[PDB]
Amino acid sequence: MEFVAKLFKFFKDLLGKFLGNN
Amino acid sequence: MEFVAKLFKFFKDLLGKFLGNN
Amino acid sequence: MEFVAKLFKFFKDLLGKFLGNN
Amino acid sequence: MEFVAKLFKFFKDLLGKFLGNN
Amino acid sequence: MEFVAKLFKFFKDLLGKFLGNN
Amino acid sequence: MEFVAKLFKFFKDLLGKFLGNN
Amino acid sequence: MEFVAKLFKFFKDLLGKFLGNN
Amino acid sequence: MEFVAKLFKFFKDLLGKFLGNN
Amino acid sequence: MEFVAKLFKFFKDLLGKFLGNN
Amino acid sequence: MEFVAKLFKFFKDLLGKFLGNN
Amino acid sequence: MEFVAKLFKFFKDLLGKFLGNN
Amino acid sequence: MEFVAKLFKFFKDLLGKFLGNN
Amino acid sequence: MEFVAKLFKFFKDLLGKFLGNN
Amino acid sequence: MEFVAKLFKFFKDLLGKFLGNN
Amino acid sequence: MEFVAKLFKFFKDLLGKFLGNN
Amino acid sequence: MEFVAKLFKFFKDLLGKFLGNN
Amino acid sequence: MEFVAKLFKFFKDLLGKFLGNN
Amino acid sequence: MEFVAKLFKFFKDLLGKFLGNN
Amino acid sequence: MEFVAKLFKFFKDLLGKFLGNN
Amino acid sequence: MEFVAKLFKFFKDLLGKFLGNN
Repeated sequence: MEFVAKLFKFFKDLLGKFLGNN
Repeated sequence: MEFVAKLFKFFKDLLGKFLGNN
Repeated sequence: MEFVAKLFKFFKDLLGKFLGNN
Repeated sequence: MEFVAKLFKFFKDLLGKFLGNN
Repeated sequence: MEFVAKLFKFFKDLLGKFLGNN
Repeated sequence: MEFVAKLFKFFKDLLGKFLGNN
Repeated sequence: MEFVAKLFKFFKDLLGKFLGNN
Repeated sequence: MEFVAKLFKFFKDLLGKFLGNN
Repeated sequence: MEFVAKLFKFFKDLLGKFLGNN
Repeated sequence: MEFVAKLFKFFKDLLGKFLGNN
Repeated sequence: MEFVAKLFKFFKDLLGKFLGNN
Repeated sequence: MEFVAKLFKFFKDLLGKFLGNN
Repeated sequence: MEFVAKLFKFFKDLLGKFLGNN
Repeated sequence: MEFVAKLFKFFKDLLGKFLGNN
Repeated sequence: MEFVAKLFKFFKDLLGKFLGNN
Repeated sequence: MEFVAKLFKFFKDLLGKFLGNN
Repeated sequence: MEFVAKLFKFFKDLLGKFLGNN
Repeated sequence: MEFVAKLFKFFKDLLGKFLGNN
Repeated sequence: MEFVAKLFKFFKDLLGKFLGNN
Repeated sequence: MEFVAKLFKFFKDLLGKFLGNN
């Protein structure tokens, strides 16, 4: 995955962990 | 369950214990 | 359930517990 | 259900609980 | 239902609950 | 169980012990 | 996906997580 | 999709999420 | 779709979302 | 895995350990 | 403010936020 | 603030946070 | 603060932390 | 502080530690 | 500036950058 | 700045960097 | 400090030690 | 700075480094 | 600095070292 | 310094040693 795609996936993943919704 | 759903279930459960109506 | 739907279900459920009418 | 429809259903439901007529 | 139709249905429904005539 | 779920289960369990209703 | 498309998908995804509607 | 088309789709999508009507 | 056609479709779509009549 | 991907995996993993949700 | 007045103010306020014109 | 007024303020506040316009 | 007011403040505060806008 | 207020403060505090924004 | 005014300013600004005539 | 205003400023700024005309 | 307050302080303190941010 | 503002500043800064025009 | 701000500063700093332009 | 800040400083420092540019 390109850098920008990694970064967006990372933020989305962390928020999913915080909200319990991954 | 997501965080918000857990939180609502928790409050509902405690109130049910206090009112004897779970 | 989406956030807003959870919130409304939560309030409706608590009121039902308080009024003994769930 | 859309937001506005949820909101109206919510208010209608609560009033039904208060009046014992859901 | 469109917004305006929802709004009218909502008010009609609440009045029906208040008057016991839904 | 995730942390938040453990915490809610813990509080619910203790209250059940205090009220004799687990 | 191109940069602009990634960015829009990212914002849409985060909002979906916040509103519980992805 | 071209830039302008992406932008319009993005705004339409976000509004749909906010109104619960996508 | 050409720019002007996109723009008109966009405004029409948003208004339809706001009025619940798309 | 490249550096940036490692870093994101690391942070995601630690948060999962802290929240008990890996 | 009475219920109906609140409701109208609420919808007017939200639309103002969506259109950036409050 | 009464319940209904709180609820409307809450939704208005959240939307303001999402749109960056509180 | 009453329960409902606490709950709304809590959700508003968390969203502010997530969006970096408290 | 009452139980519910403690609980909300706790979650808000932990999130602030995770996001580095207390 | 309201949403529609922002949008028009945005498109006008971009075209000015492309044509070198802002 | 509100979200939509940020987004437009961002795109305008990037294009200015690409065209060397900020 | 009451039990629940101790427990929350404990978890907050440990997380602060793990993140180096007490 | 709020999250969205940080993100836009970040992308703008990186592009400025790549183009030698910060 | 909050987590997200640290992360962006980190990436910006590393790129500056790689390009010799900090 | 908090953990995350240490980690970023560490990586930045090592890269500076490798590139001879601390």
